[PDB]
Amino acid sequence: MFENITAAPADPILGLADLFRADERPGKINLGIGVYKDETGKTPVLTSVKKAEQYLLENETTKNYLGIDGIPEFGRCTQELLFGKGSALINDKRARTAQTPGGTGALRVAADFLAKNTSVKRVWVSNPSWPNHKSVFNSAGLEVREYAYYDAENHTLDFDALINSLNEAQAGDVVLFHGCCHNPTGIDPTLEQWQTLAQLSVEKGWLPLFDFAYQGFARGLEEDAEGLRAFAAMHKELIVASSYSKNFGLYNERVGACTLVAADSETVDRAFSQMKAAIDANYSNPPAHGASVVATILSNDALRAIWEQELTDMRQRIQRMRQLFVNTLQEKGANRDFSFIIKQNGMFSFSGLTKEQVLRLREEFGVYAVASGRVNVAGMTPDNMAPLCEAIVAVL
Amino acid sequence: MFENITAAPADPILGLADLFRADERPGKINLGIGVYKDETGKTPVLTSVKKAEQYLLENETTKNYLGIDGIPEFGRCTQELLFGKGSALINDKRARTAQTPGGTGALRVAADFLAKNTSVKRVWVSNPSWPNHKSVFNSAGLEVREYAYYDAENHTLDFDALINSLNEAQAGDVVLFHGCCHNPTGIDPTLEQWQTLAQLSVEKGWLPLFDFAYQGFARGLEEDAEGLRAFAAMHKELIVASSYSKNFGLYNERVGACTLVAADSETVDRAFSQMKAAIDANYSNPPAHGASVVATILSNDALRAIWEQELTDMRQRIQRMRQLFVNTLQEKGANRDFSFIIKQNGMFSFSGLTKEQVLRLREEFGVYAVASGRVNVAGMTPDNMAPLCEAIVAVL
Repeated sequence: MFENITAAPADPILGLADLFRADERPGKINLGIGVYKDETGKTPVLTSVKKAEQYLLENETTKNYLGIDGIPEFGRCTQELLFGKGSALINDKRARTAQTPGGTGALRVAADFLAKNTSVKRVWVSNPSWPNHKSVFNSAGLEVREYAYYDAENHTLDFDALINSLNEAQAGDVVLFHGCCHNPTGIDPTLEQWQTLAQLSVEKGWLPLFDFAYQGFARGLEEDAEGLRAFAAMHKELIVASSYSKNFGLYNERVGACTLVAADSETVDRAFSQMKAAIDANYSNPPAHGASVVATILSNDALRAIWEQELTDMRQRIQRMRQLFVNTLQEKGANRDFSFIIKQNGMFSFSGLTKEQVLRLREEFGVYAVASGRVNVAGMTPDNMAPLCEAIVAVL
Repeated sequence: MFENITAAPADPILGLADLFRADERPGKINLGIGVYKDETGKTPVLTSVKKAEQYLLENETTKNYLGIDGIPEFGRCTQELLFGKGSALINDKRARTAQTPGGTGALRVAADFLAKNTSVKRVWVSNPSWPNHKSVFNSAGLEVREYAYYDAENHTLDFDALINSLNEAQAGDVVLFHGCCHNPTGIDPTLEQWQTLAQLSVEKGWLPLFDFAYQGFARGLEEDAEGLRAFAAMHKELIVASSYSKNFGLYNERVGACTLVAADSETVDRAFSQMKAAIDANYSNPPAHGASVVATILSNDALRAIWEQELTDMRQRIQRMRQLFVNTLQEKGANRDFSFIIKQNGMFSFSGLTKEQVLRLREEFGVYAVASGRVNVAGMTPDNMAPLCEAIVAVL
């Protein structure tokens, strides 16, 4: 029935870093770990986090249902975080926002709501893509269509190619644009480059969707939130599926947003009254906690000032691990240009470790990087650099 | 596109109690409010709640991603809450559990996972049904099929009728059984009565699903969790989609479970490895908070002992409002037998207020009960009884 003749074959969190406990090793680190990690390789409760949580405990008098759209401040600031300021999408009210359990959990929200109401059948992808994006897309119809993103060799973005096999298929066809920077590649489009495909998405029907997981990680937070803004006062209709789990260190309590910015007020009202609709049908109403905690910081003149900064270093640290990794090669290695990393936004970079390198790695080297030469510059440590940079130059 | 030729017509939280602020009234209460409310008609942060939350704040060192299945204790106790003890479904390991954002959010989980893997096309319903169950069901295929539940007149359960037009359609057809007691009706099957349809679901293919939102509200918690247990060491395959939001007063932080109890270990493993699968595709991984907080109480010998009891009175209070409502009529009213309530589990009862009674109610009476003669015995107060019981006997 249900019973047998069931497949199994699960999501590869596990392509790496699980049984890292493994065969009782002296192993350095786990690299290609998604989440962020310090010089002790710890995943902490910020401070901001906790200083806001103190608030709640004593201030919260009701764990009563939170609205279907979650909370409205969470939005108003989500909103001015995204693209806004005093800025008119906010004042046009061309923008209407949703409290979603994750950005992951605001990307399917995007699916099943756009399946119906909207004339969507396909989702144009990116390659390499964050592969939980092929999956959550056929979660309610649709199909993903993986265009040309990274062109290998000189480890960068192909615009020659992307602007070719993306360009392709039909007017009511959507894409989901990728923030500042990428997964698995750390690669991005420049505002020159992006601004340039904004007018080309204005001119081909298209109609965007964006995955905004990392603001102020390796570009800035605001200029890194402008590679969206390129589009924002350009389009008419679009959507942002955003997170707080990377920049707030709030992975577990589930928070993101589903901002549909339709062309009016009254439109943005109903294209969304149906966006309103979706929520109910699974998890009617969002969780409060991490959500509460994102609005609260922003609110306290002296709490976000401490968050923004607690964010700054989560970066300084990433940006650090790049320049370091590479010194450790020019300084150590002297082989190939290990170069290209530093100048790629995020914690992710697509190492050029063609596959069974990444394998004659997990042994008598007890080292982990997820198959695609995909590493976490986040779990790349000062104390962890040296050991690593030996086992790279050994594997070549 | 998305833009216009969008419908709107939203979920009627709103069939009542929103604009209750309304036309500047002296109005009593809002009755038919779902959530629970005290003698001050407040929706509180229990104590248990907060005493567990103190724990977390200081004890929690990571807001790092929670597993896709959420936490395992949450399950192990969910598990022994459900049906277990030292009891073998637990030790057969015929049962395998999921941390879900709600029971609402563990009922679609049930849908899209059973759509595929499993040979399901229809969901047999109940009438009156909790109407967020027609909706979240066509959320990924399927169709609901509303059998005979309540037969009106002498305001009870029809077994004559239910055992007739439920019985009907085909072997790979499922139902979702309704806990102890009901929504909107407060009506239940007895263990004699239920035990009697257990062997008749064993004999017709069928294969259950249960909605377990209210344990220990107007039957007991355990005997009220046995009207499941009737089935549990009966079936082979089934599922429970449970909540903590009513019994934990944790509406907002989102918690429930998705317990698939397949016939073995290795089966329960894969019919579920696909149950494992679903989670990812929307909200990969559950929120921690309220989830954390449910396991923690159970754990502390002296914290659940305080929760179980904080639960006891949330009931004493409901059970109170029944006997009272009715005194207030025999004592006040003297008309019809207002009787039937007290002896119906939960906070809900299906008042016999045929529709435009419930309407020549919301005026110069400023009173609210959601259309179907559907009231909250939870928002029925001592100070609120008298006023109410005047406007009933006035409307007849």
